[PDB]
Amino acid sequence: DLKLPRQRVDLVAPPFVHVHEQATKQGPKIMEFKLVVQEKKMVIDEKGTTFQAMTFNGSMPGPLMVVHEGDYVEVTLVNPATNTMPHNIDFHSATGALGGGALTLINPGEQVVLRWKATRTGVFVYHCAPGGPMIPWHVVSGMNGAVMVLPRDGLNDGHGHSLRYDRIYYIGEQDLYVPRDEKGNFKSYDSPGEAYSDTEEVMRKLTPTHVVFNGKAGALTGKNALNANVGENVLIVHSQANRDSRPHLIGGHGDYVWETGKFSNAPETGLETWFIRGGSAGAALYKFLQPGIYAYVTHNLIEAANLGATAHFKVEGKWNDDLMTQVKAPADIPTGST
Amino acid sequence: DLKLPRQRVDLVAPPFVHVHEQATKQGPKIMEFKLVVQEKKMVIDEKGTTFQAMTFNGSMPGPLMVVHEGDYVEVTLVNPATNTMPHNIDFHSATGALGGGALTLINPGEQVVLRWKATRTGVFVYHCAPGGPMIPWHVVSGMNGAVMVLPRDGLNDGHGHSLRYDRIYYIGEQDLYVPRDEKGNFKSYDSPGEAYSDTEEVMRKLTPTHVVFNGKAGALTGKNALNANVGENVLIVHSQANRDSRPHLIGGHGDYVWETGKFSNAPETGLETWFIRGGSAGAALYKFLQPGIYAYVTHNLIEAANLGATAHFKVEGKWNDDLMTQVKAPADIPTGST
Amino acid sequence: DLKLPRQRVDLVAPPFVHVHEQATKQGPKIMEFKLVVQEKKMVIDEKGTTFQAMTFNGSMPGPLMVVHEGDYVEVTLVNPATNTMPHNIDFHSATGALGGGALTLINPGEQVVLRWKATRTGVFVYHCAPGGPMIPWHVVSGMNGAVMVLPRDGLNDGHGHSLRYDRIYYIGEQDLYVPRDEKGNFKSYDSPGEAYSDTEEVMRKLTPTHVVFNGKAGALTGKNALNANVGENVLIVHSQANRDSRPHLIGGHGDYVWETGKFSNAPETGLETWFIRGGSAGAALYKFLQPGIYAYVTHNLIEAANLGATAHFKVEGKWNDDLMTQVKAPADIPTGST
Ligand SMILES: OC[C@H]1O[C@@](CO)(O[C@H]2O[C@H](CO)[C@@H](O)[C@H](O)[C@H]2O)[C@@H](O)[C@@H]1O
Ligand SMILES: OC[C@H]1O[C@@](CO)(O[C@H]2O[C@H](CO)[C@@H](O)[C@H](O)[C@H]2O)[C@@H](O)[C@@H]1O
Ligand SMILES: OC[C@H]1O[C@@](CO)(O[C@H]2O[C@H](CO)[C@@H](O)[C@H](O)[C@H]2O)[C@@H](O)[C@@H]1O
Ligand SMILES: OC[C@H]1O[C@@](CO)(O[C@H]2O[C@H](CO)[C@@H](O)[C@H](O)[C@H]2O)[C@@H](O)[C@@H]1O
Ligand SMILES: OC[C@H]1O[C@@](CO)(O[C@H]2O[C@H](CO)[C@@H](O)[C@H](O)[C@H]2O)[C@@H](O)[C@@H]1O
Ligand SMILES: OC[C@H]1O[C@@](CO)(O[C@H]2O[C@H](CO)[C@@H](O)[C@H](O)[C@H]2O)[C@@H](O)[C@@H]1O
Ligand SMILES: OC[C@H]1O[C@@](CO)(O[C@H]2O[C@H](CO)[C@@H](O)[C@H](O)[C@H]2O)[C@@H](O)[C@@H]1O
Ligand SMILES: OC[C@H]1O[C@@](CO)(O[C@H]2O[C@H](CO)[C@@H](O)[C@H](O)[C@H]2O)[C@@H](O)[C@@H]1O
Ligand SMILES: OC[C@H]1O[C@@](CO)(O[C@H]2O[C@H](CO)[C@@H](O)[C@H](O)[C@H]2O)[C@@H](O)[C@@H]1O
Ligand SMILES: OC[C@H]1O[C@@](CO)(O[C@H]2O[C@H](CO)[C@@H](O)[C@H](O)[C@H]2O)[C@@H](O)[C@@H]1O
Ligand SMILES: OC[C@H]1O[C@@](CO)(O[C@H]2O[C@H](CO)[C@@H](O)[C@H](O)[C@H]2O)[C@@H](O)[C@@H]1O
Ligand SMILES: OC[C@H]1O[C@@](CO)(O[C@H]2O[C@H](CO)[C@@H](O)[C@H](O)[C@H]2O)[C@@H](O)[C@@H]1O
Ligand SMILES: O=N[O-]
Ligand SMILES: O=N[O-]
Ligand SMILES: O=N[O-]
Ligand SMILES: O=N[O-]
Ligand SMILES: O=N[O-]
Ligand SMILES: O=N[O-]
Ligand SMILES: [Cu+2]
Ligand SMILES: [Cu+2]
Ligand SMILES: [Cu+2]
Ligand SMILES: [Cu+2]
Ligand SMILES: [Cu+2]
Ligand SMILES: [Cu+2]
Repeated sequence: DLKLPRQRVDLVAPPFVHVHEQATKQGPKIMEFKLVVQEKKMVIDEKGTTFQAMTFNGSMPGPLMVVHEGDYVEVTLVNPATNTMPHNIDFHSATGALGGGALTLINPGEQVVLRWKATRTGVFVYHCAPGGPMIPWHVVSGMNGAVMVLPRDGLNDGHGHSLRYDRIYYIGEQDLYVPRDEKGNFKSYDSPGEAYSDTEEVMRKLTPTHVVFNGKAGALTGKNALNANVGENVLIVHSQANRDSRPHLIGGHGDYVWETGKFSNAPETGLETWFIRGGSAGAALYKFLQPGIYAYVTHNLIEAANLGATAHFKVEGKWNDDLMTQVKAPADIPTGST
Repeated sequence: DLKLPRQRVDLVAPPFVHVHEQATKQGPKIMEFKLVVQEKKMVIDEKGTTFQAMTFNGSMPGPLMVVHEGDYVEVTLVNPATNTMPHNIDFHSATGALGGGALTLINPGEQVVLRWKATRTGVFVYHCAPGGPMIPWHVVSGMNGAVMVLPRDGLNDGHGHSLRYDRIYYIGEQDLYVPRDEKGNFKSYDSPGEAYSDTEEVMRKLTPTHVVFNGKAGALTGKNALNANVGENVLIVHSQANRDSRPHLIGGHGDYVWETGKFSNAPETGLETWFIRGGSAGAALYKFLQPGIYAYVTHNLIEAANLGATAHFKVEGKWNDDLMTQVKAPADIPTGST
Repeated sequence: DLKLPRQRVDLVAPPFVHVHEQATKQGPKIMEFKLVVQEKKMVIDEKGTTFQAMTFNGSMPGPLMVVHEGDYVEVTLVNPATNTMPHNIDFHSATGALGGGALTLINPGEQVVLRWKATRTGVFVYHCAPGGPMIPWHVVSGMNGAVMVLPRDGLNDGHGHSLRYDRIYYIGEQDLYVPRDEKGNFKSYDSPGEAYSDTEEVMRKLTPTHVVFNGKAGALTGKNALNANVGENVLIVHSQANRDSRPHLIGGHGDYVWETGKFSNAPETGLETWFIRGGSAGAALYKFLQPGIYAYVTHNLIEAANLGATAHFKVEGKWNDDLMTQVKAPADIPTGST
């Protein structure tokens, strides 16, 4: 019945994004994606703490899917027989059937195929939602990602000017609720099911033990810092499926920010810190003006520095002393100071 | 002195709203409302937990009052002699005297009459505020509601087009702080006064034990699901007098959202999740496009599924397979899969 | 090299602000400021609780710095030898080198001079950020303030009309994490270093023990209430370097609010409650219409009334009975009531 060209997309692991066009003159297509659920123990912090994760495609977050307004998105969701739990998928981008969750519940050993029309532009969360208390548990166990639905003319500033990014990164932020023993040490389990009761008790007190980008403390620091160059316009897509976040690029700004994440609304300009509502994605464009290290954080600095929520950008280029300069290096306070 | 026609309004219990006009050619009126304080033990969760509530008109939230810009609102607040505490009322819609709280403190056995001019359009919180620590306690005990002040021309999209709703619902969200004994069981008390000291200790740690719509977990699910039909534009007014919330309609969107709740500002379009600041009301319009069950949640999914904060809509109509379809029902994974 | 006139500014303690022009016909200048770090024990609540604070210029918050777009800001940061820790400064208004933190780390007995160009309009946080876990600790110990970068034409309403304030106040909100002993009493220490380990444990649970304006519970109440007059337009700058806040003027509104704090964006109009993202500053203009006491709060009322986060305005003038009136004072409920 639906007689449109089909295009298969190969997803890539965050924080990278699969190849796509911004502006397009192609007409609507059926864009075909595959997501495979993987339950596995994962390391989440720099001390080696593990937890029983549940993921789309083996990553936290799940991969970013990119389509254009008016495309149809045909998703095959696979739940391999090595998994222990039923899973499904809910797209905040989609209309009807609890975002697709009501049509995608699959037991281990099954797959399902859902199609949804991309009628709404923006970045949106997708997440597992099997029913009842399983909804938060699967989400906070890692089963969430995002999809971006671009206008066919690409982004704009809300005032009739096109905006084009040179690079895009997807930062998925995850709140984790890891059980502790009586002495405060994190507990380990042999399966997600075995971890559930203790995990739910932590969840109920609404205070995460970890808040991480790309699935673990330090994931996007060191050798996995995000690269850019002076003069490049970088789009940073940020999602949080369960809990608020307040992104901030230390030493930079958000030149154009869609904090609610929807491109039918004009972006705000020149922000210091923006706000991602739990259960949403947002996006910020920034043109780098200075080289060096930048930290990208949630600006609850306790979370950023002590719970895991810091990424780095490493930016190549020449320093601009007009924008900022050290006039006088650290020196002893003059004795003739009052 | 104030020589305007008077109109008595009969309030109704949430989530319904008293009859009113959207656009009106009537001139300003004195709109007369009565609120009666009721202290009573109420069931707040599906396991039968009770707590010592304090309410306007016997409901959590208090009823939605609806007037138009330039009306005067004359409120009789009654504190029956069966109550134990003084009470008052503060309208975030009103100008002066702490929103009216400074002019409305009444002991049991007393009533008071306040008039305020509706100079500011939007949805606004009202709440009790007797003074000092009694302010949070009365609010988190249930003494809060909302008022909507419509433009006389009804709603608009901020771009010169009228917006009209077919149905309106008022969802009041309440954070509750129920004491526990040493084993974790909820405690019961014979009066609000007896509950206070233990309740304040819970309040101080800023983590609710329950987060509910319309006064209890499950209030707006099952047989009390909210009704709508495909094609209807539904206005959902959401308030939270004390704590942030992040509303989301699962399987839908916010077509037009005033998250800060004030109709002098253009709405945002096509949101997935919006944000109600503690101490405010907001509103979202959505035109249903698909039949079925929708869950309306705060998108902290722990709160939604585990603390009580889920409502349902039941939407009648015909399914649109263009917007979404199950291409292939759950099936075994092909053996020839890699 | 940089051949512009230099102007020395003398800062004043919050909530007041140093003298400045709104609109200016002056060209760009090098605006010279000095900040001196002071570590000291400070009283933070009405029961006399102390804590080991770290401050810019002896105050929490640090002073508000005011410049215009295109000015250069040359800041001398001094760390006296009586201090125990290294300190630095990061300006969210500045571009590069982690906002200046990477160029300003000074040991006790040293000073440093940083210059940054004010290319972005708005109110912005500045804070200490020495590295790693020291970042949140220094911030939540008091080392944060704000800077305002005005357009050279002053404020506007986003619709081509100038806005001018008669008075400005800077409200810095601080979340504090004071250790308790086994019985719940707050602990005291002889130095910041000695307090660190216990303080970090509190910080990790993300629940403050105190939330205060201008450095202590009750700071801006009583004889230190903020003054205004009916008819005056008052700008209230609000910052929070670490944690969200939801400001509300009880009995008033935000006539024009920049909740994200950046003057390149049009303000929202007629708000009840607004939202300051942790790691940002915002600003609200209000024209007082009624005399009397107003409370300015974060509208988590537990925080406001029980954790310290209430300020007062005392407004002189004549009451307007058109806006609000007590029609009938408290009286016994008529016996002939049903
Ligand atoms: O012996 C505990 C010690 O070993 C580490 C190794 O990096 O991790 C082990 O214990 C953790 C806490 O139970 C587990 O999460 C992990 O699975 C296990 O290898 C340290 O983290 C831990 O302190
Ligand atoms: O708005 C994007 C997209 O949403 C649809 C529904 O699929 O329209 C919705 O939003 C419109 C514009 O705000 C409303 O007028 C409409 O009533 C509502 O369903 C699409 O038609 C539109 O392209
Ligand atoms: O956090 C409480 C308490 O637990 C201990 C071990 O007894 O440390 C645990 O908690 C730390 C904070 O989350 C982690 O850094 C560490 O991995 C974990 O074992 C104590 O060191 C701490 O006081
Ligand atoms: O890119 C940052 C990196 O560049 C160096 C020189 O290679 O210094 C530049 O950046 C500094 C600010 O971070 C400037 O103060 C300096 O003048 C400029 O040359 C490195 O020192 C720095 O890490
Ligand atoms: O015996 C405790 C058991 O009875 C229930 C009945 O539904 O409720 C009682 O105890 C609760 C906890 O103290 C009270 O809140 C309630 O008022 C009382 O009827 C169960 O909830 C409870 O577990
Ligand atoms: O704005 C709605 C309503 O507020 C009033 C005061 O009651 O005006 C306020 O807002 C105006 C427009 O933003 C400001 O110009 C004014 O100074 C401020 O008092 C009413 O006059 C107006 O209808
Ligand atoms: O929550 C702690 C602990 O308390 C128990 C009873 O000892 O359950 C209580 O708490 C549950 C979570 O809020 C409620 O579902 C129940 O109504 C309440 O009695 C334990 O079951 C739980 O481990
Ligand atoms: O309204 C939802 C309700 O309708 C039924 C048929 O009565 O199925 C419709 O809705 C489904 C999605 O929820 C579609 O997949 C189906 O094709 C459509 O007919 C019920 O199965 C469903 O609960
Ligand atoms: O004896 C404790 C008692 O004295 C007070 C005096 O106002 O403060 C003392 O103890 C506090 C808690 O340790 C300290 O923070 C403070 O430095 C010290 O003077 C009371 O607050 C306290 O309850
Ligand atoms: O926007 C204020 C200020 O920022 C600068 C950079 O210092 O420009 C940024 O914002 C512009 C307008 O949004 C973008 O076009 C530009 O690419 C970005 O660097 C200044 O040029 C401008 O005055
Ligand atoms: O808060 C727990 C518990 O501690 C006590 C003293 O044992 O009070 C402390 O905590 C109160 C709340 O923060 C403070 O008002 C007071 O300054 C502090 O000593 C108990 O009174 C309270 O139950
Ligand atoms: O400014 C508030 C202050 O003024 C007084 C009279 O001096 O009363 C005025 O304000 C009241 C509302 O707060 C009005 O009801 C009254 O009519 C008006 O004269 C004081 O009573 C009040 O504290
Ligand atoms: O599908 N839930 O475990
Ligand atoms: O300025 N960053 O924390
Ligand atoms: O009026 N307060 O309990
Ligand atoms: O998509 N709702 O959780
Ligand atoms: O400089 N840090 O303690
Ligand atoms: O209306 N103020 O809490
Ligand atoms: Cu799942
Ligand atoms: Cu969702
Ligand atoms: Cu009350
Ligand atoms: Cu209020
Ligand atoms: Cu410092
Ligand atoms: Cu910062």
